[PDB]
Amino acid sequence: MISLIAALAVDRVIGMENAMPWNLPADLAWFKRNTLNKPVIMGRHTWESIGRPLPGRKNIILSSQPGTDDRVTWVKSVDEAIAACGDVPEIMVIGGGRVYEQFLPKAQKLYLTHIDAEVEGDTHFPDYEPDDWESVFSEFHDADAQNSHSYCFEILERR
Ligand SMILES: NC(=O)c1ccc[n+]([C@@H]2O[C@H](COP(=O)([O-])OP(=O)(O)OC[C@H]3O[C@@H](n4cnc5c(N)ncnc54)[C@H](OP(=O)(O)O)[C@@H]3O)[C@@H](O)[C@H]2O)c1
Ligand SMILES: Nc1nc(=O)c2nc(CNc3ccc(C(=O)N[C@@H](CCC(=O)O)C(=O)O)cc3)cnc2[nH]1
Ligand SMILES: [Mn+2]
Ligand SMILES: [Mn+2]
Repeated sequence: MISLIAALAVDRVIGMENAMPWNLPADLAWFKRNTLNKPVIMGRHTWESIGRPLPGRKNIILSSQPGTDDRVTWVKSVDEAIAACGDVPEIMVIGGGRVYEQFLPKAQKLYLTHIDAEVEGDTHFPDYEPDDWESVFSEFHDADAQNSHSYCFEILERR
């Protein structure tokens, strides 16, 4: 089973200049909660952005080129990335925009944070079809001294 996890600002912006232009500790904690002890698939730019392995997860990087760090696994296709996960209950696809586009059609589940922030972007989450997803969990948080925006954690299942 393949899931996508992402945080989306207004207009589905997910990134700018190979970074995420917000700072929400509670959302990173949610990300860690939902990915720990699961393989995480990411594109090379997202690998470069994160800048180091995500511990406690098998990190699988997509690139057409040979790999450049044996602390993670490198693969050259969607099919190869899936296979490299092995027999696991749930594969987490952790972006970025290009990778989300390719895994969206296979995904059974989306873990989306909706962040109340307007930000310029150069990368978006896919413009997916709302009707085809059932919201099964939704949890809103107001901003606080640690988190400058309000945000909502949503889980969607493919209908
Ligand atoms: N807000 C969020 O939840 C979130 C999550 C993740 C990332 N981001 C942000 O998104 C941005 C990065 O996204 P992006 O769309 O620019 O890049 P990306 O999807 O992370 O990486 C794209 C790259 O992955 C490789 N790739 C992808 N599909 C492949 C395939 N089928 N076969 C082989 N290689 C493949 C290619 O590497 P090669 O060029 O080496 O072939 C490609 O150029 C950053 O701003 C980042 O901070 C945000
Ligand atoms: N909901 C969500 N939020 C994100 O920030 C997010 N980020 C990515 C990709 N980028 C990143 C960037 C940093 C870390 C990170 O440093 N996480 C650590 C620390 C977690 C924490 O501080 O609580 C981790 O161990 O997961 C993870 C993913 C993909 N999906 C997401 N999904
Ligand atoms: Mn805001
Ligand atoms: Mn919804």
